[PDB]
Amino acid sequence: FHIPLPGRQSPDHARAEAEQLAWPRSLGLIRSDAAAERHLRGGYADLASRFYPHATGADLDLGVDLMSWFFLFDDLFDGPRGENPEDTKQLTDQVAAALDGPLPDTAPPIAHGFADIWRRTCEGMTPAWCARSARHWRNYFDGYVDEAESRAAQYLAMRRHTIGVQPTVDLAERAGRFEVPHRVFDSAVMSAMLQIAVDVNLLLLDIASLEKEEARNMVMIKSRSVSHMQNEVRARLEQYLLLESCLPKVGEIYQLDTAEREALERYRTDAVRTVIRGSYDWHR
Repeated sequence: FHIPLPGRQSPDHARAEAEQLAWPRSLGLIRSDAAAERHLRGGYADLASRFYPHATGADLDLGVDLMSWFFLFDDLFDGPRGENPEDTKQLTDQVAAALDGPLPDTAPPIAHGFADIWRRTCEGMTPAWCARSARHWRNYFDGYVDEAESRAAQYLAMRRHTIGVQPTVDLAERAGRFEVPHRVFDSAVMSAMLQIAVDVNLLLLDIASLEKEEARNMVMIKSRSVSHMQNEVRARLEQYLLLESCLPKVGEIYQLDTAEREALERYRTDAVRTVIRGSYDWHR
């Protein structure tokens, strides 16, 4: 676990953590005190603040919500629904709809909640951005549907969408009220970096929830696996850095001006780094 990236936390996790229950209460994602507790025990506000150490107040609150939503939403597939691609999809589209236009009050609340997050997240960003981010969310959703075919390379290509790392990183951008020059986002390097960002969270998570999952995964596919599992992350991070260093050249290659280059650096540190690192701290 060589993550040469400094741990960070928004100096606002305070409030953020304390007021996290408000949003979900109103949107109706939490209908019971017991539920409230089960949520608080998740430490999602915490998480959000590790991913977005650079955001405070309102901004930070949105990240808390994304994190809260992520888990409330995931639970909806822990029963009979996560075994029927037709049933999950039925829900999937009711939420995904939000991306396109307004949702009928008839929509389930998990959908409404998402709608709210997506409104706030995308507003204030270049049109190109929302679209690109929506692109991601759809991929997120379809992932759950593919994932619903429960009824290495085999695994990653799929877990890479359900894992939800991208929508999270995108949020970093929104939360930090800035956008990486679009042309750089689609570079081979930035991609490989982002790919790594996913795999690592992907891998870590599968080692954290190993117990519960085998009690009913990446490790499976024992003492040997987890070993090189760690190795993999090590090498991945190693390369991540190797890549980071390439950024300057990249910035040249795409003729970035100052502002852009700045943006890039914020993306690098406040969006990518944090998503890889944040996961770790929290996971412990």
